[PDB]
Amino acid sequence: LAAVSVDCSEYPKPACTMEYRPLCGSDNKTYGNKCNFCNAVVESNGTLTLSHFGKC
Amino acid sequence: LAAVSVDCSEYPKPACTMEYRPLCGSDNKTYGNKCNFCNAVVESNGTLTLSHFGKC
Repeated sequence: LAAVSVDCSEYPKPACTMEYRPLCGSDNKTYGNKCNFCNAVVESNGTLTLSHFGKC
Repeated sequence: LAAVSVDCSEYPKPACTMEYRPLCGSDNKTYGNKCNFCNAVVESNGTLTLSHFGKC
């Protein structure tokens, strides 16, 4: 429909610095920040997606 | 599928200024603007999403 999304295209970033803004993956883990989230979302291939913004 | 989305990643913004562009959350409330929407979308953890662009 409409949605509220994270863009992960220009990830993975080897080096990247990121207040504190966590995410909560499919997996029920709280991803520190977006660079933590979207890299693992590439190194996951499919078995990670965003269950929501914030901590779990 | 395809969708028309709002990116909330680099929220919450403590200070932020935002014409007038409302959103309409899951909850059937009209969120003044995007900074109003995406902060509450973090401080909601999951129980807020976008039902559509515009006022309700």
